[PDB]
Amino acid sequence: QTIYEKLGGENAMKAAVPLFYKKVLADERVKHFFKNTDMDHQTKQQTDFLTMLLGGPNHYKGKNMTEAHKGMNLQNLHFDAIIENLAATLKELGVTDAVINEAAKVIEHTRKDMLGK
Ligand code: HEM
Repeated sequence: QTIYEKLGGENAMKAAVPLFYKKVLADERVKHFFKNTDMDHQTKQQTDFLTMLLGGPNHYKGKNMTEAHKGMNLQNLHFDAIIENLAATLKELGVTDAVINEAAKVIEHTRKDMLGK
């Protein structure tokens, strides 16, 4: 009963993160930020990161959220787009509103670490 397990665990996270990128990469608000990103690497990192954040195993070895988005000067509308695409991804995969809201509430604390950096 971590949020990770409530979402369905490792197989669920492995399905969720590439679907979240399919949506982010179609979203006019954000898709261009990933123009030059190795998407295989990014999907691995973000899988490790959300797995750690939502109380699964902690194997995340990448940058902190300020370092990861340094120099992007990201704006509030970009963060809303990301959270909205993650919520729609979890909804499409059959997660209840309550469990999505629990997830979003944890992720929301990162917003001040990545905006405007
Ligand atoms: C606010 C809008 C966001 C945008 C536009 C964005 C975009 C990006 C981009 C383009 C990179 C790759 C940088 C590179 O290839 O050099 C990246 C790295 C990453 N972002 Fe975001 N991101 C955003 C929000 C988030 C959120 C909400 C999270 C999770 C809470 C997150 C987690 C990560 C992680 C784990 C990395 C990888 C760091 C590493 O490779 O060491 N990002 N982000």
